[PDB]
Amino acid sequence: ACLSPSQLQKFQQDGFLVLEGFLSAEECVAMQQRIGEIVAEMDVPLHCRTEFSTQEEEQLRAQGSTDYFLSSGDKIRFFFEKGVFDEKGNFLVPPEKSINKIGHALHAHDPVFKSITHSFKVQTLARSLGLQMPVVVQSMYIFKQPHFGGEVSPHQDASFLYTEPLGRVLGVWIAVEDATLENGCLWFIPGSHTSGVSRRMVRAPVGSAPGTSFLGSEPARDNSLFVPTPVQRGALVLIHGEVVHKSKQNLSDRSRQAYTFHLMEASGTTWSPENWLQPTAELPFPQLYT
Ligand SMILES: O=C(O)CCC(=O)C(=O)O
Ligand SMILES: [Fe+2]
Repeated sequence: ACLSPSQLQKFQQDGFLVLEGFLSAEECVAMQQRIGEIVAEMDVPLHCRTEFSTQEEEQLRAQGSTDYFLSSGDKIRFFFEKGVFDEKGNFLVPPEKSINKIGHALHAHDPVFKSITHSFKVQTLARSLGLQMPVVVQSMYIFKQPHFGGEVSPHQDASFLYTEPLGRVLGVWIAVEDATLENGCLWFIPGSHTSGVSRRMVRAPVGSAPGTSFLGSEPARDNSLFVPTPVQRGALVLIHGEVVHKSKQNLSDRSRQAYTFHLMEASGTTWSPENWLQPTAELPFPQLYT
């Protein structure tokens, strides 16, 4: 729950912190079980139903997909592995075995994830971090399917969840299953969170033309600078908004399920209107503290 002065210091130094056994095995089973039900009732998205042949379509598919993503801030939607489709856009395996991640409002529209997000343990940790008015800006469930579970390239979360000033966005990453060097565990570059961000993702403003694009670019960095952070089920990994982290493709037989959510210190902070994710009247970023 609450961090000791020591762990608190380590976080400031590294930009991330590993807290083994944060959650119990039963809490992990609860998430695993519920996500299983959510996948079972899933409907393949409109843009993923129709296959394509010409760009006239392949393009319209990528557009519907973009719109699907852009308006998922307050929904529970499915995003699939990019390489699980043939060339005409057909699934190579069942869609329910092709899901890369689910988001982005599990924390608000699902009782199990919501309850876990606002638990006693999470609120105290947040308090021990001195968070004033923390709100939940987004949440995701990441599968890391066996054998092709997509890699997540090097990045900083503030690149997508930009604010003013920086240092106001924090990520909570929870291992539902064991994360190892074999199944796509996280890797961090310790101390890489003190020089701001090099890139930012932005969405088209008022004026239709719905879409995303980047400003700046990820500076290639020394791969040897990454340190792996394999953890056992139930571990929580705190992720500073500017720390550089990544995860390799899952080449093992087991998946590497994880539940994540990001908090923003609303106190004296301004959420960039250019972030793809904007709060809706229905779901303005909810408070963490209960
Ligand atoms: O689970 C992963 O491999 C990446 C998740 C991540 O980058 C995040 O929650 O910030
Ligand atoms: Fe991240």
